[PDB]
Amino acid sequence: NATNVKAMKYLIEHYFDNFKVDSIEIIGSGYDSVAYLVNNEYIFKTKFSTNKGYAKEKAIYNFLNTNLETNVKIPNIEYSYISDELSILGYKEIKGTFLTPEIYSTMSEEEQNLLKRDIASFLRQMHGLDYTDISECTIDNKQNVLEEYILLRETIYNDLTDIEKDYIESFMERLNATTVFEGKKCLCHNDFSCNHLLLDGNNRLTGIIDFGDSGIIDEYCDFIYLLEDSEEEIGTNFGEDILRMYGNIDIEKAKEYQDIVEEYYPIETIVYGIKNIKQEFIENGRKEIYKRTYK
Ligand SMILES: NC[C@@H]1O[C@H](O[C@H]2[C@@H](O)[C@H](O[C@@H]3[C@@H](O)[C@H](N)C[C@H](N)[C@H]3O[C@H]3O[C@H](CN)[C@@H](O)[C@H](O)[C@H]3N)O[C@@H]2CO)[C@H](N)[C@@H](O)[C@@H]1O
Ligand SMILES: Nc1nc2c(ncn2[C@@H]2O[C@H](COP(=O)(O)OP(=O)(O)NP(=O)(O)O)[C@@H](O)[C@H]2O)c(=O)[nH]1
Ligand SMILES: [Mg+2]
Ligand SMILES: [Mg+2]
Repeated sequence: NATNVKAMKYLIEHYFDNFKVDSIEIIGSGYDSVAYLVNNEYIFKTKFSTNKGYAKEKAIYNFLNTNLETNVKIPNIEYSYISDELSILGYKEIKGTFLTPEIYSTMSEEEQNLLKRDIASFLRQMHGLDYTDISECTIDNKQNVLEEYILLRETIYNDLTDIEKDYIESFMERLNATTVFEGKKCLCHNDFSCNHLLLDGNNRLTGIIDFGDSGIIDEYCDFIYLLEDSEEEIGTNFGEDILRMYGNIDIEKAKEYQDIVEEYYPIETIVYGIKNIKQEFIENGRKEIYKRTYK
């Protein structure tokens, strides 16, 4: 804790000429990024060159702060340093409380409705943007999967068990037959889970964070976690109601999209291990396949 902080404090003061760090703590971290709360006021997201990166995420905040009309707050980048080896983004902390299942379950039916409407409204407004000015930020999930499958075949596929091969081939057979990638494309948050949603003191949606995976992609993408059944998310009904409020979207296909992405998760986990040379992820993903096969 103590050492990571000193180094990042040094980097921040070094790259941002007249920035003075009076206080700094770790507020979150991914597997290859670390985020810091600085002076109790600024968030600094940092990364040391991975498979990235923060350049796109920055272009997206910039695009959205220009074009979104909404009361919902999102990061607004005041500081950035972007290089092959290091990336830093700084912005003012959005104040509020993160949505969780526990909190949601204490809200009145009406409070829940208003939150749902708030979310549907935000997504409607974002998905409706003319994305010409950010048109290079496209993402083809189907193609990505096909490329990832090829990487598997080039690396470890022949060393997998039959059970693991059957799981993978069965998924690919499903990927080939589905129609859920042939629909509307638009700008999506693309990691729209409740740990990125902030509430104000009335339990209304006040902010949204981490547009780091955002891009022009299937409209169905932004409902993947809203429809998820798990300890981390609220539940399938929450996503269903939001889809109804959002309107003009095939709910059964959104679910199919979500179900396919869930099926893919162990393979994605394996592929991450291969790409980043981390055996731990290769083994986790393979083990998850056995757990899914025996449910
Ligand atoms: N940090 C990875 C970033 O997000 C995605 O990957 C993540 C995504 O697939 C999946 O993680 C997603 C998050 O993401 C999302 N924001 C919350 C959601 N509950 C979680 O869900 C996943 O993990 C849950 C528990 N743990 C499981 O219960 C759930 O079944 C599973 N789909 O697993 C990956 C790591 O958890 C992108 N594919 C990747 O390109 C990008 O770099
Ligand atoms: N309250 C608050 N927390 C924030 C804000 N910005 C980031 N965070 C916190 O910092 C954590 C990490 O920020 P996030 O953008 O999700 O980055 P990440 O997923 O960890 N990194 P990456 O997007 O590169 O995979 C979030 O879970 C949340 O705790 C903000 O504006 N307000
Ligand atoms: Mg995040
Ligand atoms: Mg992120």
